[PDB]
Amino acid sequence: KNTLARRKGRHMGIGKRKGTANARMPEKVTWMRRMRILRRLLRRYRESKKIDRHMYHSLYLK
RNA sequence: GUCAACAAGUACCGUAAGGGAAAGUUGAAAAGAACUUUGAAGAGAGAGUUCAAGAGGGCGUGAAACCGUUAAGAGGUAAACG
RNA sequence: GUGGAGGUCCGUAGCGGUCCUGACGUGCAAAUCGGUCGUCCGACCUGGGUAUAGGGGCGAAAGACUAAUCGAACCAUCUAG
RNA sequence: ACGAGAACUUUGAAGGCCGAAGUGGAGAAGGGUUCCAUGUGAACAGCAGUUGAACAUGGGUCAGUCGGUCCUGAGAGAUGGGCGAGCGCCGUUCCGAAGGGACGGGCGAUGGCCUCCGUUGCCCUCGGCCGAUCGAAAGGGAGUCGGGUUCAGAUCCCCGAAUCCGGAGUGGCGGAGAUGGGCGCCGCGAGGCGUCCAGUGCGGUAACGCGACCGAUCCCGGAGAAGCCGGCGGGAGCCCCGGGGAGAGUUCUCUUUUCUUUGUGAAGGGCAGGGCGCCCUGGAAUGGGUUCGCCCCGAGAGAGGGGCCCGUGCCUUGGAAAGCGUCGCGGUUCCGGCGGCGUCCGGUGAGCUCUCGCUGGCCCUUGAAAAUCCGGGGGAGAGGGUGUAAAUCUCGCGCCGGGCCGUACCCAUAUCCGCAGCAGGUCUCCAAGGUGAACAGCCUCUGGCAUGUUGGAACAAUGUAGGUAAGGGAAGUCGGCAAGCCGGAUCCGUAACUUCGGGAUAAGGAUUGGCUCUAAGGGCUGGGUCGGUCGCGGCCGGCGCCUAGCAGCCGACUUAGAACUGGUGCGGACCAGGGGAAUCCGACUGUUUAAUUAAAACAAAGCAUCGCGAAGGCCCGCGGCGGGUGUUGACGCGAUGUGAUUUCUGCCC
RNA sequence: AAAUGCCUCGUCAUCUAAUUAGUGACGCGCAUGAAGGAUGAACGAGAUUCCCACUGUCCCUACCUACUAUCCAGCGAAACC
RNA sequence: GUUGGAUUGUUCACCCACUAAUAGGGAACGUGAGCUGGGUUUAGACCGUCGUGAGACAGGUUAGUUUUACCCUACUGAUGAUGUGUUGUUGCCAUGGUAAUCCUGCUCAGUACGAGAGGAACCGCAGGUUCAGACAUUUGGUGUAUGUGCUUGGCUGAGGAGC
RNA sequence: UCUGGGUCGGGGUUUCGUACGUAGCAGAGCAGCUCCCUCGCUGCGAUCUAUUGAAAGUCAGCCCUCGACACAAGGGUUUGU
Ligand SMILES: O=C(c1ccc(-n2nnc3cccnc32)cc1)N(c1ncccc1Cl)[C@@H]1CCCNC1
Ligand SMILES: [Mg+2]
Ligand SMILES: [Mg+2]
Ligand SMILES: [Mg+2]
Ligand SMILES: [Mg+2]
Ligand SMILES: [Mg+2]
Ligand SMILES: [Mg+2]
Ligand SMILES: [Mg+2]
Ligand SMILES: [Mg+2]
Ligand SMILES: [Mg+2]
Ligand SMILES: [Mg+2]
Ligand SMILES: [Mg+2]
Ligand SMILES: [Mg+2]
Ligand SMILES: [Mg+2]
Ligand SMILES: [Mg+2]
Ligand SMILES: [Mg+2]
Ligand SMILES: [Mg+2]
Ligand SMILES: [Mg+2]
Ligand SMILES: [Mg+2]
Ligand SMILES: [Mg+2]
Ligand SMILES: [Mg+2]
Ligand SMILES: [Mg+2]
Ligand SMILES: [Mg+2]
Ligand SMILES: [Mg+2]
Ligand SMILES: [Mg+2]
Ligand SMILES: [Mg+2]
Ligand SMILES: [Mg+2]
Ligand SMILES: [Mg+2]
Ligand SMILES: [Mg+2]
Ligand SMILES: [Mg+2]
Ligand SMILES: [Mg+2]
Ligand SMILES: [Mg+2]
Ligand SMILES: [Mg+2]
Ligand SMILES: [Mg+2]
Ligand SMILES: [Mg+2]
Ligand SMILES: [Mg+2]
Ligand SMILES: [Mg+2]
Ligand SMILES: [Mg+2]
Ligand SMILES: [Mg+2]
Ligand SMILES: [Mg+2]
Ligand SMILES: [Mg+2]
Ligand SMILES: [Mg+2]
Ligand SMILES: [Mg+2]
Ligand SMILES: [Mg+2]
Ligand SMILES: [Mg+2]
Ligand SMILES: [Mg+2]
Repeated sequence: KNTLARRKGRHMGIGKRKGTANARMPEKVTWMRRMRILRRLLRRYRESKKIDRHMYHSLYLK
């Protein structure tokens, strides 16, 4: 019943956290997660012919 | 007296080289205390063996230091002594 | 932004041993214990197997260590020096 | 309860501690019977014991597959040789006539199912594991798993599934090799009979596949056989989250509740999944593909299509007959009894621990060897004359064997060492829930234990360990010694100085609870317009514009903001830097007197000098032209001083 | 006037109410000095001086807790003489 | 009675401040099984001077284990012992110990005294210092009454009640 | 003994700060029910308010009880002019 209340947001707080925000969730993992989301929507638009091979490749570097 | 009169180069010690003790005696004969009784037993009390258990299984004799007990005497200049 | 280097830093287990000149000091112990401390990817820590033996060994060097023994180990003898 | 006797034994109940880096479960060393029963109750276990690791009496360790055994490593070590008065010791390929083998060739005596054909003697050919031998219970090293079982043993016994190696003269059976063509009569023909010629397998463009699929001396190769660290990814085990059961717990009220439990070995066969600098088609600039990071491409990208490897996961055989959970019924009541029922369906992840893989980083550091095994190249040779044939077979099945030694238990606040049941020391494997960054500390579950060699009663001094303290705030003291303060995290803000890296968590400040909300951050599905119209579903196409994306379902965790709210409390315990200004010294990290000195000492990088071109330099050695450096060669070895950088290093021979 | 300066508590400045301390200067320096001299970040369980915060370190002691001592049952040493 | 401090290991010294005063000594240079370990101060190390050197320095610097009482006595407390028949109650005092101390203010008096500047004292009163003996109404400390609230992490299915 | 002193209980004192339940048209808000409602009525919800200076403790070394309940002439060892 505390995991039920933590997932609603309670007890999380700024005085209930004791490790650094990078230790609490690594920003490499945030970057690694975000890159995979934005790279597979680009591969999915290319094979669905929304974007061509040229708009894909310039977007892929942004 | 050989370290060793005895289950002695033994037990034990040290990684090893090596080091290295202690310990003899019931009685003539086991006759090594049957039996009864108290105790859970060890231990006792009787009884018995023997010349002897003031010889009872590390037991011949059994000193002293030291200790217990009884008896007698004494005790404020620590005892002791001439 | 990503990336993740370093005899890098705080800090575990380990390894070590600073201070209290704390406890102990006929001890739990012929060197221990408590707290605080040093280091903690490196000249790191460790098991087993090997090599080096006494005026010799081995030493990031204190004359340190070489079986509780070290400015020359231990054992027996010369020796009742 | 037993007992003469209970603070200490055992059983139950409670209350607690270790708290998965255990006070848990197993081992290596080392011990040596301590293991396990029963009995005792003297001694010993520093109180006591009805207890014991004591005493007595018995019992207990089962192997082709687990180790040893085998292999080589650092190294040890004989022989030849050399030295040595000598016991010997030097040396390990060096001052050696160091192969004792081999299919075959051939001469053979011939013993023989003497047709022969296994043996054998010499000859011919062939030939460097060029160093005997030893060295690992953590290296290398074929092949065993599940279930049951004892007072004490089990991967060893039993039951059941396997499996490697070795062998089989009298070959044990299949299959492969290997049974085709041409011609000529005959057969209406399907097929016979004759004759001639083949036949040491076949498929795929390819990578490669197929059950076998000749072949020696020799030769080339592979496996064995390789560091550390980082980052991802796959798979498992555990954890977790929804449900479905079976059984317990609570039930004063609430709780569709809380807990426990909810299997499939090896070896086969298949299929997911993972990897591939593997193949083929084709030819890329408006460069494209792509990872967290990279990286890749005319020496062939993207895209299509294949191939191989791994497959520890899932399915199947094993296999439910076993096990487990419940519920019952019996006796031989000390039976691997008997029966029912079940052993289900999902979801998550920067989780943890193993493992597999990919790809990087670092190195004046490049991270064993060998037994063993395999593949290829080569072709000496061998096989039979068209037969239900031969040599041969790394294919399937069958048959026989696997000896010797270890195997109990302890593995440590009581089995080991420390004179002892000694707070010391002593190498590893597994590792749950909560909090949290965390194998931190704290609390709990599994498992374990009885407070560490005595109890009782008191609450004096002095201690030892821990706390607090008005008002001052180092005045104490040789010295702020000791203690205290500080502390996490978020948001701000950070000087001098500097080798530009640092200083730095500088310093300094704010914030932190609970509750109720709010935003933001993803994943899987379906965008199909008219039946044009019959094999309530499709068969080929008129018939249409999601195209600024909708719609359904599902899913974690985290960040920011706001309202309310409390006696201003909020990192509430635990965890958890006091800071500043200077001077001296050593650059730093590292090291050091085990048991009074951790430092400014030693080390060190950098700098500088010296010797030496091998009959050499330095050094060992009783001795040998014996050793070490040296598997070396001046960018090297050897001998010294100083001690990073910066800046300098004067004069005297 | 340095970890090197006898004289020496050197002289002047600063720091304090007060400084044989510390820092900055000065220097015929008892007896500084160049592979060692002079520096300089970072680092240090190294030595030293002051400031801020903090405090029983003190003025000046007090009180509370655990284990002792203390008493009892059991057990029972040694140094020394 | 003879103090609180800076520097120094200091004894001494010197200075600041207070005070009625900040006198001098002794007791195994009183006192370490009382402490501390700052000076000296074994083994480490650095510098200067000396020495060919190992080393030395009555020179500077830094680091460096402080053991035992349970015996007899003394001392401090605690029982007790000998007498008087036993036993109790109420008392006496031999002897030994002995403790209080100093200063301000007011007043005297701005008087005596003195040219002036300055400037007392006794009586009296009001307080304080140092010491001594107590005590806890009060204020302060303590606080495990484990009193009563609050609160973190965990645990009993939650609530409640608790650990 | 005009008993007695104990153990509970009661009262006084005092310490802390308002218990549990229940109720509330108190509550930041959120979720629901719509024949309802004519702006409802069920939930969730820290906190608040009333019941409530409540609740809990209070001699063990606090005070006073005369309520309840028991128990108390019982033992053991010595002492003579
Ligand atoms: O334990 C002792 C200890 C003390 C005294 C003796 N003595 N002295 N005289 C003695 C006469 C007879 C017997 N013993 C005797 C023995 C040893 N320590 C110790 N203390 C100081 C110097 C040396 C040592 Cl070793 C240790 C060190 C570690 C920390 N704890 C203390
Ligand atoms: Mg006689
Ligand atoms: Mg006689
Ligand atoms: Mg005789
Ligand atoms: Mg005799
Ligand atoms: Mg005679
Ligand atoms: Mg006799
Ligand atoms: Mg007498
Ligand atoms: Mg000490
Ligand atoms: Mg002591
Ligand atoms: Mg102990
Ligand atoms: Mg020396
Ligand atoms: Mg000598
Ligand atoms: Mg003589
Ligand atoms: Mg604990
Ligand atoms: Mg075990
Ligand atoms: Mg164990
Ligand atoms: Mg005993
Ligand atoms: Mg046993
Ligand atoms: Mg061998
Ligand atoms: Mg075993
Ligand atoms: Mg023990
Ligand atoms: Mg205890
Ligand atoms: Mg106990
Ligand atoms: Mg205070
Ligand atoms: Mg001072
Ligand atoms: Mg002072
Ligand atoms: Mg300190
Ligand atoms: Mg700084
Ligand atoms: Mg250093
Ligand atoms: Mg030492
Ligand atoms: Mg030390
Ligand atoms: Mg030189
Ligand atoms: Mg000359
Ligand atoms: Mg200077
Ligand atoms: Mg000072
Ligand atoms: Mg100066
Ligand atoms: Mg000179
Ligand atoms: Mg020069
Ligand atoms: Mg003395
Ligand atoms: Mg002393
Ligand atoms: Mg000293
Ligand atoms: Mg010295
Ligand atoms: Mg010099
Ligand atoms: Mg000289
Ligand atoms: Mg509650």
